[PDB]
Amino acid sequence: DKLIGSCVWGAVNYTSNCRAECKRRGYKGGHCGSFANVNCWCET
Repeated sequence: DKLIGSCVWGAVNYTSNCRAECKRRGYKGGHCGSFANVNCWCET
């Protein structure tokens, strides 16, 4: 899994869509999780 940012509103790396953004950047996909869906990890 590749961390590219955070799927939480407020962080200086908020992903518009965790799965979509990661897919665009040549990734299998992406899932939002960690502590209360804060970190966005791209499927890899």
